[PDB]
Amino acid sequence: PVCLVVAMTPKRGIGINNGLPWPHLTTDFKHFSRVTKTTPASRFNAVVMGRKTWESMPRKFRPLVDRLNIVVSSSLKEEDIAAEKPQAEGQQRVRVCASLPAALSLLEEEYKDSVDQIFVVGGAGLYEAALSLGVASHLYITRVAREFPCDVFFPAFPGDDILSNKATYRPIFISKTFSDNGVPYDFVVLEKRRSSAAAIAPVLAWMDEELIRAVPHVHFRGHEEFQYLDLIADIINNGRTMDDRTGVGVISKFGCTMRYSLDQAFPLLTTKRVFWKGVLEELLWFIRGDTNANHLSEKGVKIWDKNVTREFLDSRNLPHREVGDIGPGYGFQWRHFGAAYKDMHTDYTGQGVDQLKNVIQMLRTNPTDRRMLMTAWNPAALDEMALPPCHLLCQFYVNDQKELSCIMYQRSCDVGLGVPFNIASYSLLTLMVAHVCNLKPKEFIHFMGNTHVYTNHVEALKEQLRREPRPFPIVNILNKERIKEIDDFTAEDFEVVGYVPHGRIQMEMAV
Amino acid sequence: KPVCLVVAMTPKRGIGINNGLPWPHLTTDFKHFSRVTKTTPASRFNAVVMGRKTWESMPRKFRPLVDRLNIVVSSSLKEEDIAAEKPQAEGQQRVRVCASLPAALSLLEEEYKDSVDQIFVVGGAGLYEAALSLGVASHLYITRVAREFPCDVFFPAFPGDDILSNKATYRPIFISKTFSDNGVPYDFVVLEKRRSSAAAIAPVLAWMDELIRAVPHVHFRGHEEFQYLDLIADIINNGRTMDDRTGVGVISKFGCTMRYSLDQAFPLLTTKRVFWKGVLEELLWFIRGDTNANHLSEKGVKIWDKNVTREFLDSRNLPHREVGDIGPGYGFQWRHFGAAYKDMHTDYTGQGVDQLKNVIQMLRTNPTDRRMLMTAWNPAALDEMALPPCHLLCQFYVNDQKELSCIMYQRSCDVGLGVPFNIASYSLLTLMVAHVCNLKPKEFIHFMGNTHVYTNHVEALKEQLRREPRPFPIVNILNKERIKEIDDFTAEDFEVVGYVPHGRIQMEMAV
Ligand SMILES: NC(=O)C1=CN([C@@H]2O[C@H](COP(=O)(O)OP(=O)(O)OC[C@H]3O[C@@H](n4cnc5c(N)ncnc54)[C@H](OP(=O)(O)O)[C@@H]3O)[C@@H](O)[C@H]2O)C=CC1
Ligand SMILES: NC(=O)C1=CN([C@@H]2O[C@H](COP(=O)(O)OP(=O)(O)OC[C@H]3O[C@@H](n4cnc5c(N)ncnc54)[C@H](OP(=O)(O)O)[C@@H]3O)[C@@H](O)[C@H]2O)C=CC1
Ligand SMILES: C#CCN(Cc1ccc2[nH]c(N)nc(=O)c2c1)c1ccc(C(=O)N[C@@H](CCC(=O)O)C(=O)O)cc1
Ligand SMILES: C#CCN(Cc1ccc2[nH]c(N)nc(=O)c2c1)c1ccc(C(=O)N[C@@H](CCC(=O)O)C(=O)O)cc1
Ligand SMILES: O=c1ccn([C@H]2C[C@H](O)[C@@H](COP(=O)(O)O)O2)c(=O)[nH]1
Ligand SMILES: O=c1ccn([C@H]2C[C@H](O)[C@@H](COP(=O)(O)O)O2)c(=O)[nH]1
Ligand SMILES: CCc1nc(N)nc(N)c1-c1ccc(Cl)cc1
Ligand SMILES: CCc1nc(N)nc(N)c1-c1ccc(Cl)cc1
Repeated sequence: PVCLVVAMTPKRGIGINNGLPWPHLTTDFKHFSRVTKTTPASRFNAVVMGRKTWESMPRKFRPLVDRLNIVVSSSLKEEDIAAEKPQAEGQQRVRVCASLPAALSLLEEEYKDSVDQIFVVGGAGLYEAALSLGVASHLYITRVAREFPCDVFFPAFPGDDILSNKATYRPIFISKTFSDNGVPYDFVVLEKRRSSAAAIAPVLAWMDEELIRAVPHVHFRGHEEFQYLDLIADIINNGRTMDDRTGVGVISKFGCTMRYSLDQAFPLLTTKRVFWKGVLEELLWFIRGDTNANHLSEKGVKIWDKNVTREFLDSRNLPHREVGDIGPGYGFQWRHFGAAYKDMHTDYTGQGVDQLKNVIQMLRTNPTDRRMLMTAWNPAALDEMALPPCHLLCQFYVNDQKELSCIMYQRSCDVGLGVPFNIASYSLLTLMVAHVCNLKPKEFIHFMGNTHVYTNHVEALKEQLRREPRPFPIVNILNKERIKEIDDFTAEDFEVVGYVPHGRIQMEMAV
Repeated sequence: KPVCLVVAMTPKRGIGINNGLPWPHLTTDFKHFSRVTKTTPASRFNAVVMGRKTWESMPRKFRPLVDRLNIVVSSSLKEEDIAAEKPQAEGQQRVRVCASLPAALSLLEEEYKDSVDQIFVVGGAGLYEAALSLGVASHLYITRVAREFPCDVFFPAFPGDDILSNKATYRPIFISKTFSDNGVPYDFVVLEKRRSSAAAIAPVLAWMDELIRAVPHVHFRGHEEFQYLDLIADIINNGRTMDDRTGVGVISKFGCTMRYSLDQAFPLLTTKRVFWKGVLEELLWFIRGDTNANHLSEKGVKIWDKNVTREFLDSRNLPHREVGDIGPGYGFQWRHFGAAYKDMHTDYTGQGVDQLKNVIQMLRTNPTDRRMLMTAWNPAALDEMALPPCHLLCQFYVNDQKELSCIMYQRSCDVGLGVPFNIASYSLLTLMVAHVCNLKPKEFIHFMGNTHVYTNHVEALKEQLRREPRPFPIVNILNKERIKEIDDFTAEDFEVVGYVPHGRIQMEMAV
């Protein structure tokens, strides 16, 4: 019973020029060391590596301390390694075998009392052999989210859908996303499948007195996307069927919550492709205080079009509004709160309260202040808007370490469509604010009021819950030196790195 | 050998009056009793031991207790007196009579070994007194009836009866959430006499894996107050030390959530005495749109006085404000959002947005609407206020069963002083609205931004965490027929029932 341990690109790449394809990944190395070393006294673990993998290792690190090193080789000899460096006291000598079956034979013959676990450590020669013999019970795979130039690859395997889009290996463990040197990655483990409380017990039994799961097989759910996935499952299982303004049936819950880290990776949901071009353009649109939807529409972002049509503006009793005008919508209240609205063509400079500017100035001068808020909800202007703001409020917070966190409150949440878009939107805002204020992005916290999935999304979401999430990508602000104020950001100042989502799922917008 | 006591008790230890139960029927308690006394893992049954009067107080259709060996402690009653009282049913045990409790336990050893599993002392005072004297009681199943009733028979005094009211040991290991039947709140406690299937995943868990706890011995933490208590412990252990507007030190966290049920009982925190007169008078003050703090101060509610002094108004750069004038604060924005403020003496009827009326009218006509929000945050009027609103937004929600839920977002939360007050303040509003909209109150959900404990509260809070909570009280709206609109409520239309909190703890307000 052997296990495989690997770091791997989305296209199964593992090595180039007898070396690692990516810059150093410190956390992955700490992970490798820990898994391969840890034992419950009398026993040590066995690491089996190929010749080239042995050679790729720096001479300082080889042999891997506290582990029985085994090199599969025809050309190298046991003395070549013995003469490479003097053997340190209290360590087992490196054994060389012709093949992997021979390497396992040696473990049975000589070492059956000494070793607890066996690890195949690389490279492509040993992984392929181990997969051929079917001796692999588990696969410890570090999923490098970025693609790098490679000449050596891990062989394709039934269940390699965890890496990219296309006896079996099913994920049983998925971690949160880490990143080092601008390279996002996470850790998965795949399994070969094919009277202390006795007094309390009867009281609990009477009390309890009375279906849909996300990726049920995955037992450790470290990935932060599971929040969203369990949140879907939760509303489908425990929500209530309600009527709606849209006329479409809704299954709803009230007062749900999610929070996402921004220090390592970006919470751009991987279980379905997120229209990032849309989130970026809408946020930049918001920041300008622009209320003209045709500016978004001309850029290929048609997210507001169905709610600024002649027919919708008239159902909203605003026949004087031009097609496209969202009225005093989100952006207008951010930059000109309480200002008298005319149309989308009017210059509103200096008018109203510039909430965004006040939030930033307070962050840069007095970050312990507890009044760092930005609201889009204006009861006086609600009837003039094409649609009342969903995401209506956000608060900022700075800790000891100059780390910035953002809460956002949403009155109404379309889980299937709007939420993944809203997560990414305010998470992006946090990065942008964090940079302009000289702060580290830490956390985005999502507070939700009426949390609902539309009936016509249910089947499509059930499909989405069979999908095990991929590592979160990294969003980089480019041209950091040029950007000094929040208005300095443009569409091209952003780069989404290592985003490998599952395919797009069609979900109609409830008009 | 060891026995378990099962009781339903008044705060003053009362268990009975006129050879009967002091309170109206509590179905859930009667269920609890039935299940704990009956449940067994085949061949065995449990034994219930009672006094002569406890047997007599019991209805005839219920005695003997089915599927349980009944033992009566008596000197006058004989075994044939009971047998002639009712024909023994097939399968059931014959009721035994013993001259004492030690004689009862001796019979359980002599004739009923291999027959009985668990022994339960079931009353009354005579038997409870003896079982505590002998020291054979390993566990006490106590149903804490929060309401005081006329009683002539009492449960004996015991070390650790501090769980009932204010003043070898019996410490709580289980505290449930508050239930209520027939307007009588109660909960359940259990005391204790003290004086490679998944293992191939654990190594990766090991390296990813990592001081103050409230009532740590209590293992089952059903009581919803534990939310508040664990939130205190969480801030102290994991929070970050920041500076603050007031100058007083602060330990803080960001993005905290609590929720409290409103259907059974009221979340008026029991682990310290909450100034309820203050929560009621301030809320009615809000409802009136009153900005004059002297109207609260005349009634003995001085919660606002330290922020309306000549000194604080001037430090806010408001020299023209009369002493008491909070400016356009919560009350004002609720009933007159956007209205141009003059002073506290001006009549603003018909001016600005009446958010409260809009919320109620929407609830009564279109409850599936997702825009039922009320906000106090008005960035245009913030500088004119004496203090920017802490609790700045609340949203309402109605479901299938005409049940009302309410979320309140609070930008800044003084956990020691303000939080308990705010929980009661909006939970009371939810009651008030629910009645006026013909809806059942369901849940209050607390969303918290900058959640902090002041450094001069830390010692007093550590003391508070040693206290286990008491059952929640019921808040009754009196004169229901008279009250039809939200403005109809008065200070006299409310009744707190069964409130038994711990002693007040002095906590200075950071000015
Ligand atoms: N990211 C990751 O997880 C890891 C990546 N790597 C990378 O992979 C590369 C090294 O792997 P790779 O190039 O495949 O070389 P290997 O480590 O597979 O070793 C190849 C040599 O070992 C012997 N050998 C290997 N497999 C067998 C077999 N089944 N039977 C008999 N002999 C065998 C052969 O010797 P002979 O020719 O004499 O028969 C062969 O020349 C490096 O670039 C390294 O950086 C390495 C480890 C982990
Ligand atoms: N809420 C609750 O948890 C419960 C409440 N109750 C209430 O309490 C009342 C009954 O309690 P209480 O008034 O104390 O009466 P008890 O049930 O304790 O019975 C008293 C009688 O039982 C016999 N007895 C009891 N203890 C002993 C002893 N140690 N040695 C010898 N004989 C004993 C004696 O009967 P004799 O004179 O025949 O020898 C005595 O007169 C009722 O009103 C009932 O409603 C009862 C049970 C549970
Ligand atoms: C939230 C938000 C911003 N908005 C604004 C907006 C306006 C009204 C709404 N109305 C309703 N009922 N649901 C919404 O999600 C919604 C969203 C969006 C609007 C549409 C799409 C959309 O058509 N779907 C995208 C998929 C993006 C994704 O997967 O998240 C598409 O492919 O076109 C996205 C965002
Ligand atoms: C929140 C709120 C309303 N308010 C208004 C108010 C105004 C400014 C504040 N400022 C700060 N820093 N903390 C607060 O809690 C606070 C509260 C209150 C103010 C004081 C007390 C108070 O002195 N404590 C009560 C005990 C009440 C309790 O048990 O919680 C007392 O007995 O005096 C209560 C409520
Ligand atoms: O950023 C947004 C904007 C809109 N919506 C969805 C949620 C609501 O279902 C709908 C707005 O309709 P009302 O909540 O106004 O009924 O749009 C979002 O989820 N996110
Ligand atoms: O209803 C209230 C009023 C005040 N505070 C507390 C929280 C803050 O610690 C303090 C106000 O300080 P700033 O947030 O304004 O700095 O008062 C509350 O918790 N609830
Ligand atoms: C530390 C990188 C690493 N990460 C993972 N997840 N698996 C591995 N097998 C390795 C590895 C690294 C160097 C060598 Cl020489 C062999 C294997
Ligand atoms: C069901 C009320 C009840 N609740 C609790 N928690 N304990 C009890 N011992 C009883 C009880 C009730 C009736 C009799 Cl006759 C004896 C005991």
